[PDB]
Amino acid sequence: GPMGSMADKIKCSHILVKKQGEALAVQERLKAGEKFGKLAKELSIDGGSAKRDGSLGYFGRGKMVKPFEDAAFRLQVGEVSEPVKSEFGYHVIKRLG
Repeated sequence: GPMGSMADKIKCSHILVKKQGEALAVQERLKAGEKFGKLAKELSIDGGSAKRDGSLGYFGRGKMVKPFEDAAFRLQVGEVSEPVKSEFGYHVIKRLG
C-alpha cells in the first residue's frame, strides 16, 4: 500500500487535430513509445492548453465535455481512446497521473 490515496478525479491528457484521420493514427502510434504530451506540441492544434502538454491532470465528473469526460474514466488502463469529436474538434485521451 504505497502513498497515493484519494483519486476521485481522473488523470489524463488531450490532443486535437482537424485531420480526423490522424487522430485515429496518433492513437495507434501513441502507444508506440511516444509521450502523449509530446503530440500536444507536436501535432496537436489545441489552443494554449496544448502548451502544457495537454496535462489534464486530476479531473472530476464536471470538468470536460460529455463525450470526453465519458472516455476520460473508461481508459483506466492508460491507453488512447476512440476518436472523440466535440465542439472543439477531434479529441484524444491517454491516461496520465
